[PDB]
Amino acid sequence: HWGYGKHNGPEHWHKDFPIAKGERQSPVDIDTHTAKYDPSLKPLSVSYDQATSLRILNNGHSFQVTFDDSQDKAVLKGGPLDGTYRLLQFHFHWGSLDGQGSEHTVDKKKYAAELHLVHWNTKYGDVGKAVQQPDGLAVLGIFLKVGSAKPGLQKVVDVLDSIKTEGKSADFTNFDPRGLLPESLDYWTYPGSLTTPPLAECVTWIVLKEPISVSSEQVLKFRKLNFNGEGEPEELMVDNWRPAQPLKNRQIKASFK
Ligand SMILES: [N]S(=O)(=O)[C]C1234B567B89%10B%11%12%13B85%14B%1158B%12%11%15B%139%12B%1061B%12%112C5%153B%14874
Ligand SMILES: [Zn+2]
Repeated sequence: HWGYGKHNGPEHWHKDFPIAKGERQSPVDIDTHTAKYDPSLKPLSVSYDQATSLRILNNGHSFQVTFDDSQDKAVLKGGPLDGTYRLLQFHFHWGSLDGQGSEHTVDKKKYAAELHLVHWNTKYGDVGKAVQQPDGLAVLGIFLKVGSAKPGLQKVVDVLDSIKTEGKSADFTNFDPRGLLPESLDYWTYPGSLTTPPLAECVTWIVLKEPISVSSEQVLKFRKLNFNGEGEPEELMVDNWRPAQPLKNRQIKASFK
């Protein structure tokens, strides 16, 4: 294999992963006028002070920064969630140009990119078990628009030349993901899925309303990555986003008025 191209992209994924046509697929369009403010939703608790980043990896579909998830060091709680969710990794989706790249949309607006911080529910013990449960994962989604640089992203940007092609990884210690967060933790939430194969319907989505700004130079560096492995014909890693999927009567809830 799956990818993002004509012959292996999102419109093909259902053949290997029939849940692609399921009842709670992601991403979705967030219709801001229809999302209901839910005064019972709690503030989101993001505790990243003790995060331990390990590696940065080009997996042929994105790049990811991986964390030590063997203890409760970087956890998401509160908001719509019951219990504690450990940060495993973050990665991005982005476009070939600034007018596309996000997976979620807001009133049909596409952002230039979308950051996903993937967490798993500690009551299932490991991520592989969590992916088999309807409340197994919590993904914090953050939109990126192009304007001013995000200083906390620069450390990531600057090592991407060392992981150009599928396969490649590098040490990436002491990275603080707090530097990627917007001011506000106001959010929308809904029950959904992974947005890449296996498309498992295991995710509570928490999508922040406030985008972060990144510079054109920062996103340009994303666009120099390659989908291909070294030695294979060069295919820029761009447009690695799944389009919005049918909502199927799910309710999107807002934490804010
Ligand atoms: N856009 S997404 O659904 O967060 C991608 C991932 B992260 B890892 B494993 B974890 B699960 B599979 B692998 B990357 B693909 C799915 B989730
Ligand atoms: Zn993702």
